[PDB]
Amino acid sequence: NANPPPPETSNPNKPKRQTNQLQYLLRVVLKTLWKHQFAWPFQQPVDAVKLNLPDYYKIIKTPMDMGTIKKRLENNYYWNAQECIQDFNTMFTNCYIYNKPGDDIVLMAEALEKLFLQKINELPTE
Ligand SMILES: COC(=O)c1cc2c(cc1CS(C)(=O)=O)-c1cn(C)c(=O)c3[nH]cc(c13)CN2c1ncc(F)cc1F
Repeated sequence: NANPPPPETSNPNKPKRQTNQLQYLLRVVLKTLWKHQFAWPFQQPVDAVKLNLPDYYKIIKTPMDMGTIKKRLENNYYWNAQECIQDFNTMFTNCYIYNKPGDDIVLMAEALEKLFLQKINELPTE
């Protein structure tokens, strides 16, 4: 009934590294998706209490959102770029799982995903 705590975003027990792919994911991918007209429902964890969706966290057990991804990138939480790409994919699929196909929120997620895929097809080498 209450919201769960947000996903973990910082872990000092994991080694950290800076790569051109991780820099691209924050400076280009996250920054461009954040400013998209349909980004607003995906910038923070789904607040099931404020939105009156009592079954959201009964259905969605692996929540993910762009605010959490931004924090993970800033905190060097990811070692590999694919970990970050899987978080974006988890965010889109959570929307497709919870909501009815053809719903406006699903159309918004589909548009963000299309832009995300355009950015991932241009990921820099190594
Ligand atoms: C202040 O922003 C909002 O009011 C808000 C509305 C909103 C969602 C998220 C937010 C952000 S939050 C921090 O409150 O969780 C939202 C997000 N996601 C990912 C979902 O799967 C949803 N299913 C139904 C809603 C959402 C309600 N709804 C929504 N429903 C239909 C839409 F077309 C667009 C939407 F944003």
